[PDB]
Amino acid sequence: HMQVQDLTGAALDYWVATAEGHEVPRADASGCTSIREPGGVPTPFAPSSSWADGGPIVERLPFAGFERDGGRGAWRAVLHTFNQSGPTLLIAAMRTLVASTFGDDVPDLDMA
Amino acid sequence: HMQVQDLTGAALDYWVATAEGHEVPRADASGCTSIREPGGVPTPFAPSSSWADGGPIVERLPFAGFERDGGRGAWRAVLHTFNQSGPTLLIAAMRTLVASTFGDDVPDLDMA
Repeated sequence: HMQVQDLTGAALDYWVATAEGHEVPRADASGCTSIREPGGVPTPFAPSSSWADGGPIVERLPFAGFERDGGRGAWRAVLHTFNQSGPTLLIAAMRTLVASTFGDDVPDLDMA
Repeated sequence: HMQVQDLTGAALDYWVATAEGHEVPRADASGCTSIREPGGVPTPFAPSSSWADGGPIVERLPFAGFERDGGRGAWRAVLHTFNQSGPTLLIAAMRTLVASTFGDDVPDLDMA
């Protein structure tokens, strides 16, 4: 198993694709790819680092709050109330998402 | 004058370009454009609606918090502590930014 709090990069992206019901998600050293839209094609998916991907999730999912004391350092996301932290807003958000879907731990398949 | 709380779209984008020290910012019905990087060219800038533009600002500026009660409805951003609300996370963030730079009101130049 893998501690969600320690999850990052394409591995975290992969688990967000999974929690989001994406088809054929996979992850590589180069990045995570998935099929978001049924009858689609594999497209890059980096919600933990690309605002274009993580942004819309943050607005859509029931996130209720984000906080970074003194406007500096780590962020801590809250959802509807299931919670986790990270160095970035996206990372904290994504880990919180994954955690509320799969808990503190996540299976360790090879993602390719 | 224009109430910042009522500021939206390319008008809000324009005032974010301004608060951010962008060169030759302007706004049109089609969008806001600016020169972010000295010795640059006019590029679209929609931090209030595009995650790619607003995202990095949110992470960089000293935002200390965001909250949307019950993970639904309006958002309220907090900075370092200068505060305003909006229907989206980006809008709330951007208005908060503009407000701490220029206050509750903003001049009304034609933006082109």
